[PDB]
Amino acid sequence: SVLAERAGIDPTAILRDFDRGRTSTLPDGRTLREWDIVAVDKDFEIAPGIIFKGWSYNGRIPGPTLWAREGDALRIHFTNAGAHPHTIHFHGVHRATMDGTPGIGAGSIAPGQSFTYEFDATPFGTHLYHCHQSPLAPHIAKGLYGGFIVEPKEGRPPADDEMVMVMNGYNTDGGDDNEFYSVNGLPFHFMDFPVKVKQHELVRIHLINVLEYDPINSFHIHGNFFHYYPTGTMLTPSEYTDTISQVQGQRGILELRFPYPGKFMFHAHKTEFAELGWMGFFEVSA
Amino acid sequence: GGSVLAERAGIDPTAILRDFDRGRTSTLPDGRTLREWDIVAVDKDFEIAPGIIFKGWSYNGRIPGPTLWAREGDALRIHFTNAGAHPHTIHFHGVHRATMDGTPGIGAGSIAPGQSFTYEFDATPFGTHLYHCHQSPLAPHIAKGLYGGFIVEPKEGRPPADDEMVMVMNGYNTDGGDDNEFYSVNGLPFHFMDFPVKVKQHELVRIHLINVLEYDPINSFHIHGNFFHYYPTGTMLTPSEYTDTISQVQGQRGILELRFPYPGKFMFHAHKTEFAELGWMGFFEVSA
Amino acid sequence: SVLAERAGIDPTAILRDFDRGRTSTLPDGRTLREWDIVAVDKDFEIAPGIIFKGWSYNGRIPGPTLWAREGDALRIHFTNAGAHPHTIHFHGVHRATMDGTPGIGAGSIAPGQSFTYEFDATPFGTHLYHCHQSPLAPHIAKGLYGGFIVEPKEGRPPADDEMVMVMNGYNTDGGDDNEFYSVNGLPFHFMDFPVKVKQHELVRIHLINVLEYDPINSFHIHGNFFHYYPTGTMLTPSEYTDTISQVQGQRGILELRFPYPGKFMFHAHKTEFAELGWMGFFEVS
Ligand SMILES: [Ca+2]
Ligand SMILES: [Ca+2]
Ligand SMILES: [Ca+2]
Ligand SMILES: [Cu+2]
Ligand SMILES: [Cu+2]
Ligand SMILES: [Cu+2]
Ligand SMILES: [Cu+2]
Ligand SMILES: [Cu+2]
Ligand SMILES: [Cu+2]
Ligand SMILES: [Cu+2]
Ligand SMILES: [Cu+2]
Ligand SMILES: [Cu+2]
Ligand SMILES: [Cu+2]
Ligand SMILES: [Cu+2]
Ligand SMILES: [Cu+2]
Repeated sequence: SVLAERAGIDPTAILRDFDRGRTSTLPDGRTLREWDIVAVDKDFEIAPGIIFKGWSYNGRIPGPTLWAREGDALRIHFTNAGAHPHTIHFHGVHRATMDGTPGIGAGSIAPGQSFTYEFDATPFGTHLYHCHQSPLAPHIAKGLYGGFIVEPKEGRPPADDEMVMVMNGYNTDGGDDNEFYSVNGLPFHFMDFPVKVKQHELVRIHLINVLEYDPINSFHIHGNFFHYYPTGTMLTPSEYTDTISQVQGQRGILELRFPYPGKFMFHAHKTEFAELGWMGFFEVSA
Repeated sequence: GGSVLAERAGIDPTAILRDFDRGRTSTLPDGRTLREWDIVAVDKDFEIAPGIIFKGWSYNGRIPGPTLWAREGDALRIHFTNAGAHPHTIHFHGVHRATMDGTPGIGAGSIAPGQSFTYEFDATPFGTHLYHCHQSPLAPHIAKGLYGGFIVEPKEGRPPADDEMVMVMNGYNTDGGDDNEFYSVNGLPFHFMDFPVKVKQHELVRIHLINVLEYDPINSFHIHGNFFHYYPTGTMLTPSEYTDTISQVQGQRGILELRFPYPGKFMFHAHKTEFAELGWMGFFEVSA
Repeated sequence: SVLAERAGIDPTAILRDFDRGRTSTLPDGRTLREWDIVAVDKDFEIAPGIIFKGWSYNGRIPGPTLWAREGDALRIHFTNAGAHPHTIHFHGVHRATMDGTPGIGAGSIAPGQSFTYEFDATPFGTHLYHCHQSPLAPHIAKGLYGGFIVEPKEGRPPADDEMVMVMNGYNTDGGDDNEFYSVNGLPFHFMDFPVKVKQHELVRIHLINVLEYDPINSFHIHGNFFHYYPTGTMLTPSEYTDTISQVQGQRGILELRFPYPGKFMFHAHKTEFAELGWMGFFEVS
């Protein structure tokens, strides 16, 4: 409901903003993908008159949605511009020194320091990254997370509209509870700016749960059913449903085709979360 | 004194367990079945625990509401009348047009006290579904009792069960706040302790299990001495799991299938102990 | 973490201790497999200076990890040597009188009394047992639970390192909430004594959630992915992932091969649980 320009976050933009990095060919034939990611302390107006003191990768919450193809060599040049030490811990296969865990290898990246995370894009699937500095709750909850999607080498069946949805919460008044919730950064954004999709088109959603404090989050779409692929790691779906649940760190792919035009609500099927920001609409054009 | 007797409580969970409402049917030009129900939202008091009177909002004067049953592809009409003091809707889990979704602000939206609306859609997809009110504030409109099961039988592929039943897991918020004071399957705390679910040894038992529990983020289901195949949302013909314990957040539901190998009493309850001890526990009684 | 000798629990030993019990051959040719289990009250130092008044099976939390082959005839000879009535309720197929439920058959086993639970090892999978005396919460939460592993009749492809991990909590104080969390008995144990595994070898973990009060637990491993088999009841995996959730009573098998040497953290992806004890390392050689 806070306008994107004022809030500092544009959830509509984030929805389809896949950062494929800058590519080059290695002397082995493989593709190299590179990103720069800077941790920066930044204020965000998440609700009318509510300023959230965030810790963010590249000045946005959620952080960049990284995209790679299975097998690619990856380099993430991380610079910490925050007042606190941070890391980037990737969900994916990598060496212990590349794990973003304090005490192992480079460990905590102090303010003003840099480090290059190197690993291969494996396994294929829908993953994520987040800070792993202790105390671990604030370092994730303050905004340090983003999507990491690895497309299978041979590719997936082609989608007409591919998007990313990161579910989070905002702890504004301290304690161990959330005051607001959102998809892609702003409470109620998609109520005022519905997700625009076309009738019958294959929609593919990478749904990632980063919600802290609360043990489980959920996702429901009105009038519609989707195939769900847990972690996006298998090519056949595990469920066909209208409601799925994810604990923190769980994620997957949903695929559907909207059979009818109009507005269809989507939201957490936990009522408390929906009424505090985690609700929106799809607007399906004929 | 035990669980509150059905006659006194105003809900009969045992009857609900096996009451699949097939509606009234007629044949369309095209060969398809037209299946119709009348559903009325009514404010009603229910004695859920001895001396504890829950002021419910109910469809057709029962909590859970009618368990609607259809066959895949049927044309459906639900003739809704709001006889309550507050605006209400019916939002179905199933495929339907936006104007038929029961969401305030979309199409007809909120149904005012005294007013009526016919929800129309096809019975699709096959599976185990549900319906509930979608009026804001969301929590009390579901938690006060406005929900029921909606079962769509596949046209092809599901072996006949010897005993088919429905179990709706809920909670009762009696004193305000964001917490439940009692829990039930099919309406009354501890009913199936006093009136165990009667099944036959070796017979195929098929349960449609639906979670509507508000406030608490997750519910579960465990059966003593037994294992079941579980079909999430009942939308697939092959089971996802073979287990004795499953979990569901609100809005999740599925089919359990089992055959009880031994006669006797077998407890079933939430494997969340708090819920079990506050009414979500019962027995199966397996006859030889 | 508290050292194992002081604590009265050794999580490293528990990790690989599969109790196959005592076996004999029935006239049928079938295996009869038997265990003795005693409920005893015992104090455990779970955190520096924090003494937990436990109710334990055979003086350990978690209790013995029972192992059997599918189809075995089983007998568990139970004696209650505690101050409160107790039972053993098994997750597995059995007759109603063998269910360890108060009011059914022998029901509650009073202090000093004994009962032999008899059933077959069926179905194959990863299971558990725990007390079923009311009030239910303290009777599980005070320590009366353990693993029950039934191997399929034709077997599983062999693991290089097979282990059991029971996730729990400790309610040490007033309210019905947990103050500490662990895998296999001791908060943070595997931080100080990492799980030693070899690079590329098949690791099979029987992961069991017995956590009371909190509705759900989770498991995540850094830099690694595992195949997950819910309840261990199927020979094909349901998921390939790095994070899995279980409510109380849920359990499953995880299978993985570590492709790189070094230390890889494992812990609940519920942050509060990890920071209060449910955190460890794998040390890959
Ligand atoms: Ca707060
Ligand atoms: Ca209350
Ligand atoms: Ca406590
Ligand atoms: Cu950080
Ligand atoms: Cu809905
Ligand atoms: Cu993580
Ligand atoms: Cu809704
Ligand atoms: Cu209503
Ligand atoms: Cu049980
Ligand atoms: Cu719903
Ligand atoms: Cu039980
Ligand atoms: Cu006990
Ligand atoms: Cu991780
Ligand atoms: Cu149990
Ligand atoms: Cu971690």
